[PDB]
Amino acid sequence: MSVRIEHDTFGEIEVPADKYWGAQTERSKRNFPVGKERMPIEVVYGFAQLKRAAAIANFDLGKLSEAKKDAIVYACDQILSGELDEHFPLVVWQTGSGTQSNMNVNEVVSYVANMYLKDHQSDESIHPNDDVNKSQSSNDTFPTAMHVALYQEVETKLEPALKLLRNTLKEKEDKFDSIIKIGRTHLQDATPIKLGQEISGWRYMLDRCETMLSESKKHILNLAIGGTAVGTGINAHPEFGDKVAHYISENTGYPFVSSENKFHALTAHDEVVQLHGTLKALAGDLMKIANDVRWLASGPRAGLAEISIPENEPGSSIMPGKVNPTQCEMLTMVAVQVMGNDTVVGFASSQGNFELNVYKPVIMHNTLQSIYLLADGMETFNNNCAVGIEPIEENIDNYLNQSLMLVTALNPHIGYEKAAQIAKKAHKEGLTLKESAIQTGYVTEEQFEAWIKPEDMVDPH
Amino acid sequence: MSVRIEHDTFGEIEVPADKYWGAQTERSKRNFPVGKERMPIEVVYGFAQLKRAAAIANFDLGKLSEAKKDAIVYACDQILSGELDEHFPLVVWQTGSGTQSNMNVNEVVSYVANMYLKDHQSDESIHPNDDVNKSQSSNDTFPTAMHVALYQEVETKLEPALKLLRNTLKEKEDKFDSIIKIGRTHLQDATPIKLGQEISGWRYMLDRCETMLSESKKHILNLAIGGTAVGTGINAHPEFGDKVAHYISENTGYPFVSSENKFHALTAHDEVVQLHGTLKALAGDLMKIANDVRWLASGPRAGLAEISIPENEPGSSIMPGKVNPTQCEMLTMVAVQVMGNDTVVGFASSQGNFELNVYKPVIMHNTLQSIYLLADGMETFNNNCAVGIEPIEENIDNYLNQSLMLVTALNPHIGYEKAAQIAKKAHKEGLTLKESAIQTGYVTEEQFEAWIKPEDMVDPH
Amino acid sequence: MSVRIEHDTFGEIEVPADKYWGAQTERSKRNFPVGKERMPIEVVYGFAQLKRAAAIANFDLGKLSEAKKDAIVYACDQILSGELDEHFPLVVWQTGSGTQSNMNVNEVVSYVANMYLKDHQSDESIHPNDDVNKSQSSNDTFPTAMHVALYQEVETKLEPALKLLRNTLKEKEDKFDSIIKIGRTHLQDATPIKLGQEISGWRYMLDRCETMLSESKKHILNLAIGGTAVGTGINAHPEFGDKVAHYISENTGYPFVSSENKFHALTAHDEVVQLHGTLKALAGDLMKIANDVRWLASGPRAGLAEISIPENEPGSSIMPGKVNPTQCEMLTMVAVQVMGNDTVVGFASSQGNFELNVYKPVIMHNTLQSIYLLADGMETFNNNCAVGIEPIEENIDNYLNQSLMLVTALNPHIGYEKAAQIAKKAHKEGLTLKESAIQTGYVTEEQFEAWIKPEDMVDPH
Amino acid sequence: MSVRIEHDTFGEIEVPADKYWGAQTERSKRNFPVGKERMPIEVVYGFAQLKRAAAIANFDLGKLSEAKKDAIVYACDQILSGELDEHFPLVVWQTGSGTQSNMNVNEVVSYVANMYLKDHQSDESIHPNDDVNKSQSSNDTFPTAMHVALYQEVETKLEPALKLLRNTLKEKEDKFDSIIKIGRTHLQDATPIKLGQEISGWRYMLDRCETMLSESKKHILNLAIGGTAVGTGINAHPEFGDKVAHYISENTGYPFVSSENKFHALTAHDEVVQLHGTLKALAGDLMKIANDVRWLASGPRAGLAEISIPENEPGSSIMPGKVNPTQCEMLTMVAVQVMGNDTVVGFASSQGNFELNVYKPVIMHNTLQSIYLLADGMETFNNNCAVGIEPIEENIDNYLNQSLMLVTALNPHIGYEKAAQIAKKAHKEGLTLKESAIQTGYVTEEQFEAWIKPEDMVDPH
Ligand SMILES: O=C(O)/C=C\C(=O)O
Ligand SMILES: O=C(O)/C=C\C(=O)O
Ligand SMILES: O=C(O)/C=C\C(=O)O
Ligand SMILES: O=C(O)/C=C\C(=O)O
Ligand SMILES: [Cl-]
Ligand SMILES: [Cl-]
Ligand SMILES: [Cl-]
Ligand SMILES: [Cl-]
Repeated sequence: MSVRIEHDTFGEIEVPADKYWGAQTERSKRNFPVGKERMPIEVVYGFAQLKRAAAIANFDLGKLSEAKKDAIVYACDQILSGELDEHFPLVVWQTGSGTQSNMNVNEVVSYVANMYLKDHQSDESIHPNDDVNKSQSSNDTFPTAMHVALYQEVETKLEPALKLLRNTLKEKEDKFDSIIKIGRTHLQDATPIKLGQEISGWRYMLDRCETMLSESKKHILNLAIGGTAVGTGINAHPEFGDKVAHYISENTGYPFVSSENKFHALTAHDEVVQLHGTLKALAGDLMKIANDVRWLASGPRAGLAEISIPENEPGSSIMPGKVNPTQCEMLTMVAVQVMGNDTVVGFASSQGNFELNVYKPVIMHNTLQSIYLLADGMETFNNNCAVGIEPIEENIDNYLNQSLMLVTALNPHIGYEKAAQIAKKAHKEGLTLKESAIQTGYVTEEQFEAWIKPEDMVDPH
Repeated sequence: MSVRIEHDTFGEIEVPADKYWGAQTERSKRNFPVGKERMPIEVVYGFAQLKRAAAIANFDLGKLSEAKKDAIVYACDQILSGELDEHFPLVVWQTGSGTQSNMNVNEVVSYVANMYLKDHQSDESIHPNDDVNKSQSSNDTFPTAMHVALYQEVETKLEPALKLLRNTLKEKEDKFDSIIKIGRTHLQDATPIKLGQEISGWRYMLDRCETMLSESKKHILNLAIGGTAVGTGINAHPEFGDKVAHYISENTGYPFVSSENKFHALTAHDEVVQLHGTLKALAGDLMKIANDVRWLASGPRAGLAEISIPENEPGSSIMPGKVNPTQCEMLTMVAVQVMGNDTVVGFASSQGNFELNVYKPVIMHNTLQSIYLLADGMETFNNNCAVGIEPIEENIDNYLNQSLMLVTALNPHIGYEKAAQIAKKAHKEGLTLKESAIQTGYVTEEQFEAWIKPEDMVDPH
Repeated sequence: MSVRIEHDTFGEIEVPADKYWGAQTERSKRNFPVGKERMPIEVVYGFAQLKRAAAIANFDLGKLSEAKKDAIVYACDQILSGELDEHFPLVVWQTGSGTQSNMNVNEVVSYVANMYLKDHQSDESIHPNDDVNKSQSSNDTFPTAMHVALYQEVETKLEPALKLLRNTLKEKEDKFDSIIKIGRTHLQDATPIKLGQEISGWRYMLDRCETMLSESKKHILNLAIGGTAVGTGINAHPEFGDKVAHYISENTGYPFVSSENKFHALTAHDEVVQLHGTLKALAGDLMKIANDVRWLASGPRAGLAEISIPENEPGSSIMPGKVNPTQCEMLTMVAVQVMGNDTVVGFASSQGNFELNVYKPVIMHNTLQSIYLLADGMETFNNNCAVGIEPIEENIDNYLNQSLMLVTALNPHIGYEKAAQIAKKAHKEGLTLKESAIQTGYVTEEQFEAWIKPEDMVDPH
Repeated sequence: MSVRIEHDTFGEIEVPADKYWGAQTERSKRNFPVGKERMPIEVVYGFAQLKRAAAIANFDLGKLSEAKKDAIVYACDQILSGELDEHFPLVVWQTGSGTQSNMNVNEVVSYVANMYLKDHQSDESIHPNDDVNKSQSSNDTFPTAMHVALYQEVETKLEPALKLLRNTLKEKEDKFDSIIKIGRTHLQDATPIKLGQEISGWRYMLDRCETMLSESKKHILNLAIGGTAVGTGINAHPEFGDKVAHYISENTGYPFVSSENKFHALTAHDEVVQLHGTLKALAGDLMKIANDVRWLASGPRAGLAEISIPENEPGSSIMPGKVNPTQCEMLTMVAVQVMGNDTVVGFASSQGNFELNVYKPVIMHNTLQSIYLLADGMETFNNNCAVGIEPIEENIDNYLNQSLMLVTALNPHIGYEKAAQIAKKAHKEGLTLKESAIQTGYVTEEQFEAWIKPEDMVDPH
């Protein structure tokens, strides 16, 4: 229960003895006791990449000592290895520049760095602002950390999950290509379609979002670092920003660059708005896919029952055949969350004033959440549902054999009028087209098997 | 690191030894590893009120023994006293009916209740479904918990915070009523207005939201309990729902009732959409208020600087006068979050099918978050900013004395043309209206003091 | 091609000879050539009610002669009778205060009024600003016209349409109360439900929205008239605003009042945000209802086919049975429009500054459109679909007789385990519950038709 | 007042004698009397491009006579030359596939084409379905017309207007580069910034949206034509779709292609969702630009007054200096409209079922409107405001001279402590930091004029 006494302009303040933040973080924590949404640790890691790269760049410019640079890099690598997650207690609902989380990283980095210097018997000392935040400002760091973290989240979470689900749907598309079912438009019976063709629509949806995500994610590589307070770059070396972007690229493997216009970099979030547009496009596609799956799996006796899906929750021995599509429900709830998150991001990006947009935490919070919700949603839906999508061939065959929508294939052989009578007769008398077409005398058994081939009704000719 | 082995139809599964949930919660936890948003503990407490009331109602109907009832009630009160929050690990992104969190409560309640029975040397045993979920269904419990939790959140968090901020603005309105400033419309100079009158606009915004919140929160008192699986009430006593609503009311002090139409109660969330409409109304109002405050406090030399706000973060000795309106920024970020949350809720309420809307967790998540973000946001903005709003009379007086918009008060005395000359001359020559009116010879110095009384320009006459 | 030459302080400008607006409307029209959305004529009528009432009120205050008042009233009644719709050409995308449409009404009224005075051989002349806009401002008139027009739109369009559709669903609910179908939750087969009971959920949705609409529409009765430029009421008689509200009430039969806080009245649109919350709630309900109808009508052979709906478009004689639910598609398209309109309104209401919110035209445009889209949508969906909803009892009877979800009723008679065997057997062997129950020897043919009463399975007992 | 009697399956129906549509359009018009939003004529022109190309392609395949092809092509070019706009009376709120507008084009084209054949003494006759709609379906035509119309609207309206406003802002950026003002962050005074630098942020926002619009508009070039009813291409030649896209490209000059996946092409609108994501990004950017402009223009005496904007509406001679930023208000209202439109589009794209998304009209309506509102908004704001943005140098110079934020440039010379004393003294005693620096004895006036150079404070060094 012990504490450490820190100091600032307002006086003495207790910090928990086992926590590495300083007086700024503790007063900021107390001054914004709002909500339940901690500032995402992913942006903290983005700050650590930035502070790591800044230490090296400042060293290169002869502005930071070797020992200090080594100690800051070490402390930054402590954060990035996930050893210090509990030393970042600030909420999303802080100041709109994200300054307090910037100084939270400055203080923790400095605390761990000074421990390094002492263990190595150094006379030097790290200070949060003069050293860890050197050449930086409260205003160009959080947008840099945000873009670093958002791009990494796309690369490490969203891309592999999109590819996982897409490859499964592609495989189902190829395996079920020979299965002919009855299409539905307006929810009404339509002409035949291969089950694999229907699945191919879901699959190409994911290909389209992948193409579009590659376009929009590229603009997130543009970093604000180097604009300092108002975008002019005052109090920074003319090479500092490019150097930092270079070292973040080195450490992450992603081709970050310093923005061509730092005034845009502080005042705009149109690049994140565009990215979130891709996320909403994917969300809507995933909702449509998930709805098709659960409708196709509906039943067992009063629904469509064209496919089965895996049962992951225990059912009832007295209710055999009931499988709730619970993975579809998760994915569609994720989908509507992304759509609401899209509202926030689009609004917040419009609300900038002069030299800075101060809505950056809420933008980071919503965009990141949309990324990992789509990522985890697709991965889980893939593993726990999509890989287990199987046709129920008996029900699909019955739909094909019982359908009246095949009758148009009789038109080249007996004419529009004779086919119409057959379709009307089958409708009124509850017959199949085969039963009707033979009882009218217009088509024989051999002719009907020769003239009506559903495998010739799912392609242009 | 010890574990307890539980079992279901899928086999044996390890539960952490110090955790009170059963095989269903543990399998559900593993099957939905999605996102970072745990199902809100507030809705767990709503479930605890429900399970508590249902134990008493079932006891009244002769369906539950006294010992089982007392043990379930005790277990529910353990949950409601905050002793068991760690035993509810499931995320928002689960089944769309919230079944899994229902069974999480059934298991934890059953676990604690059986401990009670054994500590009292009872031969009876509690079972999660047969006892804790007796007369209930997977489908009518979560909407009941949701409405219980949302209404309580309005009563305990949103209402007191709204009244706190509103009372403060009312006090500033009365204190600054005698302070005459220059209105602005289109951001252009306009006729005088009392500073208290401008604040009265903010205050009445909060009064209006309170009136509208009293109307919309009343519909959240309608509970689904008693409709069971599809709304028909099968497998429940005809009095069960009404008895449960009665006991929840007894235990909470809020006048809950069983819904007049259980089919609506399972399939619709229009009552929550209306409530969230009020929350969005408040959010937009608070954003406007917060923008007025930070614009009035802008400066110290290149802004409007009509007011001072308290400084909570440490400033700079080399930058005196700079106070960032950081509480305004927090409150506007909360405001735009609520607007996005409103998008989710409105969408999700439209997506029901047949006998059940299965978007309930995400609706609960967003609406609850909107309630406590507005509550915490208003409370903190009140304490850390609003109570410290003070006028800067020198700056306000200069705006009034330098304004050309007072010239219209000369019209009844010297005429429109005579006043127009004075206003045009003052604009061209950089004079005050007083200086211009004397150098034209149209008004004396004594007449100008008698004819231009700003305190007569802020009321109808 | 004839023109009339008007003039202002910019010079001479041609007005079409057959058009009654003046130089300012002509200049405003040329300065905002934006989009395709004319400022809605309904808000012009709101202005006409306002100018009419203002003329009488000013006459009562001894500020306007009787002949001028009579001529202005006449001109306003010309507008309200729909004789002058072509004299209002300005778009929504004008100034944010609606000033240009205010002066459009001032000029047309003045033009028609001077024709009246000349036709009655009067020597006086009406002026748009000095007479038609007397005691008013650019800023308090448009919000007044907006609230007048929106409330009337609720009364004359939305309320009759909501009652028409609600009464139809109520009638279907009563007629189809004896029809027992199979419920669906998560799209999976569930226990029985009366068709009327399922419809009763749609019906009660509309009752709920009617209750909530009566609450939110009441706040639209609060008018801004009397606040003038900034809310202080300067240049208006202290009784003017209340008198105007009184006479608008007299002429419309709606109980309008002058707002308690004119500063709120100019700067806030939270009352309209709340109203739009009701509209979005109704829109989401209508989407759910419309989706239920088209899914229930899906088929003829590969869907659910529980109901028929009227066919309004000619189909093909070669495709008998295909009826596209085109009215459902119209209603859901209207529904999503209302949800996007809700976004605009909530955003725009947050964006006010100081003494005036200047987003009033776009708020009017979106809110009015939502009202008449829901009104026309409900009316047409009622007339062209809802009234023709009919059950297909053969398909409904088959669902009920083929369902395994009735097996629960066997439990009190033979036990859980025997009933489970019957349900398992019926599932494996493709049997009905009756066929399975008699082949196991557990239930008699007479016992089955005595123990399984679906009419006893749709109520609590 | 004369009528022509047409007929269909339901009987005889009157079409106005001067209108060229047939019985199906007249019946569809009566059956959807919903709203006030006519189906945009732009999508009618997209249909005309499609019917033109389809006539040629069908002729190339030997499915259509030369004379029929020439007559259909002629009728289509009559539509595209704007001669027939009044013959398309159907509203947006029709069926969700757009079938009725498809048939509206089929009937008008057929009517005009038969007039051509009879004028050329031809015995052949055009039929709306068998000829004008040959090889097409109700379902793949409207998405083709939508993409054709949307892409053209981007090319002909949005792109030229974006470039106009951007080129203007670039010109102001270059002219005002030598003007040094005071930056604002959080609305608080900050370090200096060139006026041109601040404008460069606006300009680069438009560059960014141009880059992102080039990426997203490309996906709108993928057309559904060839998928026919369900995407399988049945009842169409395997080359038909590609031929149509080729001839639309020939006639428009835009590189349209037939979609790689027709099933996606009918069921998805993620390509339009992404495009509308760009439009919302631009809208948000334009709102920020417009707000900076009206805040910078605020005044004349109680605002910021750093710039002047042109006055387009006549003002009052008794209120000189009053210029309402009315073009800024227009542009921000357009901006929030685009944001609400984005909600509709994102929702509607998620709501497809199986082989067809039937939300296509509402998607077309909102996306087109967003395009032309931004286009007309940018063009008009450019012509009527942006081109006339001029600095008010005396006010900008006074901000720079009066600012305390320049003091940091004294640190390299006198140190942090002595500079802090100067800034503190200047703040307390209402001095310029020049007056304070000389009164402390720390800096000579020759030193101050040499050490403090704002032109060196707006770049890295
Ligand atoms: O962002 C901050 O808190 C520090 C300085 C400023 O940008 O005003
Ligand atoms: O959800 C459940 O666990 C059980 C039944 C149902 O709601 O279908
Ligand atoms: O809007 C007007 O026409 C006049 C004054 C103002 O409201 O700024
Ligand atoms: O819209 C039609 O032409 C009818 C059916 C379909 O093609 O889906
Ligand atoms: Cl009071
Ligand atoms: Cl009732
Ligand atoms: Cl009051
Ligand atoms: Cl250039």
